[PDB]
Amino acid sequence: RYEIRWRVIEIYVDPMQLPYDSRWEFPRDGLVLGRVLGSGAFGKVVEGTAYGLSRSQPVMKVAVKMLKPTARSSEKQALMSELKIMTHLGPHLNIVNLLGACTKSGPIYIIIEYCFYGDLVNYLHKNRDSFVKNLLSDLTLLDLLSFTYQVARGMEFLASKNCVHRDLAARNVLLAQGKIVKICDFGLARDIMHDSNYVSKGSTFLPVKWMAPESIFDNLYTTLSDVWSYGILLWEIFSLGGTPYPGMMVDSTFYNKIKSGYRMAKPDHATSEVYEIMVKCWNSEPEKRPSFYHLSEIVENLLPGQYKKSYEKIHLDFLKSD
Repeated sequence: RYEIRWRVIEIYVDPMQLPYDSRWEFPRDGLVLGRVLGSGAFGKVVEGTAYGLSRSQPVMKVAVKMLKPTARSSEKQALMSELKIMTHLGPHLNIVNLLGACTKSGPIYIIIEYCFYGDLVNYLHKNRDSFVKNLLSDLTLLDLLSFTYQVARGMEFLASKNCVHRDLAARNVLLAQGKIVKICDFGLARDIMHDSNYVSKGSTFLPVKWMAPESIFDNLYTTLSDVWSYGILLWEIFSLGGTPYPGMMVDSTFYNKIKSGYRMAKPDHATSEVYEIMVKCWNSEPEKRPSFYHLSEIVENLLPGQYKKSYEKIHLDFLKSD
């Protein structure tokens, strides 16, 4: 069934034992549902308009997560668990934030931030052929570095909450208005049983091409394994939406080849400094990989100083907005 891939370290936190703060409860007729943004095997994410959800934005475009009407009660529980995890984590500029929920009398709706530009993969495919003050407003290398920095800041936030993503990839990174990057788990809009990014391993389907060796062979997921996935994500960005390990099929050969030390070559549009970051993220020893805090420091030094000021002004607006 559908279940968010995110996990919080307590031994993992059991989301069914977490409380649901009813302050998030939003009346159902305050929500008007629109077209689908992504439809998967267990549910979908649709556009919506929320009335009175924000005092500063009395009429606000949102996104809404929901299951199929045939959802079993155990699938309903999984959606509540994701809802509880999001309230437990709290908000940050660079994650798809929870805004409210409809959990009384009927299907569970999770109301989340609407991201105008969609996922990063489709955004890169849209602007591949076209490849300072307008970086964070409505491609160039600076755009790619802006994406690189904001993902690091978003993952630094998740890491600071002892949260492991476990499916970090460009398909799970959305772009909102102002070119603000927002990490999420968009698995509800996918069918991992019929998606070439997910490979049958054991009794499930896993994003093997994005997974660190310790996650593949030892089922160990840590923030440092997210850093490996972050390096693969950077390959996606600077290849302008390319598929990792192009031409190679995931089989027993692939696992041992990566374990033996094979790594992707530099993407054509990556700088030498950007590729060195990816190489660091792909260290076989997880403790040699840089933390997301250090990654944010490294990438920030690759961007113009005025970008950092523009970022924090947007960040400030986010924190002051209610």
